[PDB]
Amino acid sequence: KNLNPKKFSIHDQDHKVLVLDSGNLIAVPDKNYIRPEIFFALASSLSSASAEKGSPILLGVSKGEFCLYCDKDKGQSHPSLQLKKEKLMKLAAQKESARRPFIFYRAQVGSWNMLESAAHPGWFICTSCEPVGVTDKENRKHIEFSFQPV
Amino acid sequence: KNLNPKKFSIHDQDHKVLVLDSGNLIAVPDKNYIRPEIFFALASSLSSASAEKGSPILLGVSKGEFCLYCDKDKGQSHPSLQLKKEKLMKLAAQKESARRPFIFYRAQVGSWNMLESAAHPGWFICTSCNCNEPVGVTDKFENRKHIEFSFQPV
Repeated sequence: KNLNPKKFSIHDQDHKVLVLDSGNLIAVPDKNYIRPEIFFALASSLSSASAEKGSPILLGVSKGEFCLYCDKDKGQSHPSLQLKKEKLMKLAAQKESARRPFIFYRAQVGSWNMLESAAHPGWFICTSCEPVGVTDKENRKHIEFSFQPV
Repeated sequence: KNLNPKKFSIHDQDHKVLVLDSGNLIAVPDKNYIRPEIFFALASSLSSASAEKGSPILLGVSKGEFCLYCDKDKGQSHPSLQLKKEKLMKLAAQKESARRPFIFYRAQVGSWNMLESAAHPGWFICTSCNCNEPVGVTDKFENRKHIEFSFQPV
């Protein structure tokens, strides 16, 4: 659980870039005139954790004024992906119940990365062909992300 | 042409910004993550200049190399502006006949700026109405905010 965030930008393997567009996280092509959204990742272990998957981290956009979670409301049959007006430096200091929907699992592979949820396992982060959502598989490059540093 | 050029971004008065996409200059909505293409203005001169037409200026895109200019290539319908792989410091000295297509007439209007070509005066540089088009040149318009441009320096 690092006190210092590891800032970076997120790309995918269909040549796109993740930016925050009016409070909504979408993926657009990787043109030069795009200022990628800089995310603030940082480790955060889970007590009753799980194997087979990678390292648990938190996620936050725009320095840290908004964070990622995945809860499944009433609702939309599947889980979803929304933002939260909650500072990131306040998150890792909470317990285990409030940290769970915001915890993701970065499974390292090659130059690629992929974020599996924690509250709803088997549900990853994906792009489409247009906002960013979650998936329970059905493609490949829409899950393998390349993290280029700031 | 004073010492050193001027740097700014071409925001048209329809809330779109000027950026360079795949070697072509387009106009996208000025969004909170769009990196506006920084232009380089060196005020040029034309001994056979036209009255009322503003100060002659040649323009460069993305760190000097690549200047814009109006011409009439093979046998098309109308003139059009393009981009030539040439350094801005190098172009400003070549012959008046060589600089002529690259010179543009900048006539300020308050916080705004007109931009008429020197190779083909009467044709003003312009943007489109739908917000995701390449910036071109026109001689008859249908809105003011597409030739009237803001030059916000950063």
